[PDB]
Amino acid sequence: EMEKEFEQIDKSGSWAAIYQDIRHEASDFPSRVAKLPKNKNRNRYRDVSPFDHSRIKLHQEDNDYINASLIKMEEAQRSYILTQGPLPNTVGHFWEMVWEQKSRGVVMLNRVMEKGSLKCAQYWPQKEEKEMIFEDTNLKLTLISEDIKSYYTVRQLELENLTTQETREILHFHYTTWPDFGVPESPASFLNFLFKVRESGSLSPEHGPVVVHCSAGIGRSGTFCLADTCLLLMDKRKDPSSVDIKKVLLEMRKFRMGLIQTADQLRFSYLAVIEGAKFIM
Repeated sequence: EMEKEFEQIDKSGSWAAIYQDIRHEASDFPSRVAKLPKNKNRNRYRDVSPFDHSRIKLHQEDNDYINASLIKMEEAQRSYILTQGPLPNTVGHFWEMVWEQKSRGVVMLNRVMEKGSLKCAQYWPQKEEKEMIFEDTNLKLTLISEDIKSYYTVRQLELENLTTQETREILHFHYTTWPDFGVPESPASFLNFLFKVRESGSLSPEHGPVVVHCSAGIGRSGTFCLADTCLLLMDKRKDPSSVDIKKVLLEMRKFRMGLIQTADQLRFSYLAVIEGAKFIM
């Protein structure tokens, strides 16, 4: 059981060691499309690339590339799109992807500014009366409502395909309190946030995959997917303690490189799953 494995690694201070074994066992697949010279300005970080096999393709004949991966968890029956925080020049691609994949929710785990630098473009409207038009992808986005809470904000957005005049409601879940350094002290507000996204229906199979991002789409984004998938597997299985976090993480790393960036994020992921298991048992 992971609770005992937690005490062991913690008492022995072995987190950096476990983390390095995960790094060494992780899959390595080609990312040729990401490295094409025509795609250099579509990537926020030169060392964070989607694998070719799991990359999301845009349905635009010109250039189909976005820094985004489909993570398919077959046993849990959950999919996720993990992506980088959009760049000034990829905001239109981001919303085209949301439209094409039939996503109902966007999960944002970063602030636009952290450590005095921009981690993400402002890709949604700040006021009801000031909608955004993406001329490159023929989409209009309107803020419908905004509910600001202590630890997160939920926004209802309307996305309109200007080509077909179809409209969809998108939910934006913005976790606003992840600290600039390290991880939250307690996983309580992160679990509350994760249950709110679940309650919305955004993670349900009647919709396209949820879009999850931070700045690179691998660290905080990884922690979100890892916790959700592990808690779902503990519901589904005859023996809940058959769930090995390390194995789940390695299965997810087949789909996008580098998920969980530090030994602190790994420790935090264990704590979130262990605590979340109390609310699920």
